[PDB]
Amino acid sequence: LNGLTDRDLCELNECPLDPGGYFIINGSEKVLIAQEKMATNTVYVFAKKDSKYAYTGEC
DNA sequence: CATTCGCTCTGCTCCTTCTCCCATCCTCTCGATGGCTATGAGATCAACT
Repeated sequence: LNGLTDRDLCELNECPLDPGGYFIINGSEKVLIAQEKMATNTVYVFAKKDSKYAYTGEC
């Protein structure tokens, strides 16, 4: 469907307004949800009220 | 004979360990699980006479 015009999409029975951005697995439309993670390669200093370390710096 | 010394016996902290628990009811969709071929010997007793 890449670069097709609205007329070409309609000829393929696709919807011009459909954004894409999903997969088809066994006929089911599957979307991937973005996962938050802590950023890499950055020094963070943290502390906790009830552990054997005063401060910890993690990378 | 008045210590004194040494030895046994509590019992008071401070871990480590480990076990337990985390609102009620209701609806829907979706993925997965989902298990030889065949020829022989040979024991049983259901069942004929």
